[PDB]
Amino acid sequence: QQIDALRTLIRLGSLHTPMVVRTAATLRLVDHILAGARTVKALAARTDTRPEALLRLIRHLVAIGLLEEAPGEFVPTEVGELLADDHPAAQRAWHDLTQAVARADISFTRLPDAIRTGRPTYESIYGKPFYEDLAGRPDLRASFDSLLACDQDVAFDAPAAAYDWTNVRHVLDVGGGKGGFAAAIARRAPHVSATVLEMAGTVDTARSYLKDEGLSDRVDVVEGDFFEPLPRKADAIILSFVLLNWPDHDAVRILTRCAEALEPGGRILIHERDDLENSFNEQFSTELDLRMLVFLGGALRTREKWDGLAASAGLVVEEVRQLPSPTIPYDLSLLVLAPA
Amino acid sequence: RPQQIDALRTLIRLGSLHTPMVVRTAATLRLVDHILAGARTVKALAARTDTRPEALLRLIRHLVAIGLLEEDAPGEFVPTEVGELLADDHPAAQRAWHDLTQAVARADISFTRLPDAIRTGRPTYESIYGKPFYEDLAGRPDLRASFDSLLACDQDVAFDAPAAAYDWTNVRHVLDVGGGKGGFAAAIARRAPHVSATVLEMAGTVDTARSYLKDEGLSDRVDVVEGDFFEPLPRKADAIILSFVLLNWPDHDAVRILTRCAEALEPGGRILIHERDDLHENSFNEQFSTELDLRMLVFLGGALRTREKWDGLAASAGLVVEEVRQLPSPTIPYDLSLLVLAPA
Ligand SMILES: CC[C@@]1(O)C[C@H](O[C@H]2C[C@H](N(C)C)[C@H](O)[C@H](C)O2)c2c(cc3c(c2O)C(=O)c2c(O)cccc2C3=O)[C@H]1C(=O)OC
Ligand SMILES: CC[C@@]1(O)C[C@H](O[C@H]2C[C@H](N(C)C)[C@H](O)[C@H](C)O2)c2c(cc3c(c2O)C(=O)c2c(O)cccc2C3=O)[C@H]1C(=O)OC
Ligand SMILES: Nc1ncnc2c1ncn2[C@@H]1O[C@H](CSCC[C@H](N)C(=O)O)[C@@H](O)[C@H]1O
Ligand SMILES: Nc1ncnc2c1ncn2[C@@H]1O[C@H](CSCC[C@H](N)C(=O)O)[C@@H](O)[C@H]1O
Repeated sequence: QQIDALRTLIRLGSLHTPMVVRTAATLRLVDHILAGARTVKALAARTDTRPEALLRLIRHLVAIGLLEEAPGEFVPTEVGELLADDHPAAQRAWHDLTQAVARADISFTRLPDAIRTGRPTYESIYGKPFYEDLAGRPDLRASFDSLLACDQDVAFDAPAAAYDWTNVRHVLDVGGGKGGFAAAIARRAPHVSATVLEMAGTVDTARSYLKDEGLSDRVDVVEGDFFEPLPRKADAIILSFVLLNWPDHDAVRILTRCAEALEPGGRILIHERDDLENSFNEQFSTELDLRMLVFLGGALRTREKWDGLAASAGLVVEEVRQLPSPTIPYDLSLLVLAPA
Repeated sequence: RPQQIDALRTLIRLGSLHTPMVVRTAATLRLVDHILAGARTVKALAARTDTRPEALLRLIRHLVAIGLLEEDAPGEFVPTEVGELLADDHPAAQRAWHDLTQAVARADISFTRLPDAIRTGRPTYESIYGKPFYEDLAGRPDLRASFDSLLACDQDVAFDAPAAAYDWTNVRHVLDVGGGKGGFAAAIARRAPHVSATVLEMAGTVDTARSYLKDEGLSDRVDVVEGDFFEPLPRKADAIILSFVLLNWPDHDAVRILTRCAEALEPGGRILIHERDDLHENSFNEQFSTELDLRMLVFLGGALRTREKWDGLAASAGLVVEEVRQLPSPTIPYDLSLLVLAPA
């Protein structure tokens, strides 16, 4: 039993395996193989790497079962195929060290400082805090928006169906990304108009995305800062995966700006985790919660915490709806908040 | 569609950087030792590790999720069978090997730049810590000492089998080049009372070899010399040992080291290499092999070598591989080998 406990511990503690996975995604190793380069010299050329070092990386990729080896010819496994760039779960991009998230994940190398201080480590590594770093790096800004929106044609169908749009005229989507939630509601409730509030760079991609859905006459995009007064009032105000980016004091500020922008009868809709789930759900949550810590100083929140957050902003949680996810099996929640 | 959820889970697990950093953080904070020393509540534990209670609880939740800790009473956390291996006195020493303040786990941060190493073939350690590996240790006595203690963590038994894998009947003197704390020299000395030995090592390490050999009662049979194995060796020997030295070096340096050794061999002398006669395997052997080979890459620009590579290295130094013995390990289930080289 000790040999077994020992193998398990060494596996769990190993840094080399996820960096090998991320290296392979970054070099688009699987895409090139699927595009014919099954040999070492050809793969090394396409990835622009040394053939002997590439071979040493490939060896571990075989050991963990992402690839398998005719002699000197390698093919992806079923698991390996998920690193193809056109796979629906987009795992290649999520593991790509040149794109925003896997890049930010380096913050985990300073996890002890984060546990010691409760403060994010991203800045100590990259020179500026997360959104400020992206603000100065249009490549990262763009890749971040594409990752979060990787699923946007379907990801917002369930939450949009979980709210009654009958007496809503206007929706404001605060930090709404490329506008996917706004678009989903528009398709569902054609009498509804919307505004998306977003940061520089992102607003241009939102405008394009919405124009390409044919929604340009129904959803506006405004460039702004949701710590400042909101650009207009609305019957529903949406915060989809925004509040987990912020520590309690900032999250209360954001909620306060939303409450002040609400029309009479209006509601604020928080789309996130109502944090609790099973053994596979639990590791998504622990990973996302710790990401928020090291990237941003944010956190996932239980219902008891939402209740306190709501009250501090003069709000109350009116109801909570649990929602299935379509591309990755994870349970999400829509919280509906009303003035207290 | 169950097989697709299956594959997606596997990939996400294999790709995850947070899990090994959480394991390393637990080891560095000595979390499991404090728990075993009485601190089961978060408040108590946060105090002993000098961390913030709410953030520690978030770390602990992943530690429970991956099966390193369990909550037996509310707010009370205890280690599982797997978590117990992080107690500081467990024989495999995995706490220390995962401690981010100690040399190896600290060095493992070099993997965050693995793409550079695959592109260039060069180590990334220096780009991160400002100096190459052995120079960085030369300037940081704390890191030098923890490195030596990691490599020697089972030295009492780690060298018994290689020492018995060679006949000492006609050996008078042994030189152990880069011999660490002297453990190999000591195993041979216990096995063959007629043999005397010299350990050649770097600054800092020589003090702890000297103390270790003294404390084995071997002071009058094994001495220690501070020196550089790229320079002429301090004396001639019948057997010269390179134990986990050559894998730290690229071929051109490995050939220089072997050449210094060949020049210092008495007539009929042999060079003994203790390392891996590497081969592609199926068992869990393969993930130890790949981790070690890739560490040597990103830390040092070194590598594990197959028999064919060993043959080439030896010929370049005017040597030939005469025999290879497979060796059982006593602590970690990983087969090693002893290569015996002679003048070509
Ligand atoms: C892989 C699961 C999930 O996609 C859930 C979750 O992603 C879900 C919902 C997400 N959302 C836009 C609806 C999208 O549909 C995605 C494909 O699936 C999630 C993830 C990751 C992030 C985030 C996630 O929300 C973030 O929000 C996030 C952020 O807001 C700022 C910085 C970084 C991140 C994230 O890294 C993912 C996660 O939990 O990984 C452990
Ligand atoms: C965990 C297995 C092993 O202990 C084998 C291997 O450790 C073996 C042999 C080692 N040796 C002194 C005989 C000792 O008995 C240890 C407990 O078990 C090994 C390990 C690691 C290193 C090294 C290893 O040799 C190094 O040599 C090394 C180095 O020379 C310079 C920098 C770093 C390292 C290492 O990180 C380990 C390894 O392969 O991890 C994947
Ligand atoms: N001060 C600020 N003002 C406006 N938007 C901000 C902001 N700080 C961060 N954001 C935006 O908040 C978003 C969080 S992630 C976007 C989530 C999106 N609602 C979705 O569910 O897909 C990012 O797009 C980021 O650009
Ligand atoms: N130029 C040099 N001269 C002498 N020793 C060196 C050296 N460069 C590295 N070393 C030593 O080589 C060793 C590699 S690890 C030592 C392993 C030890 N022989 C064992 O089997 O446990 C380190 O102790 C390091 O101090």
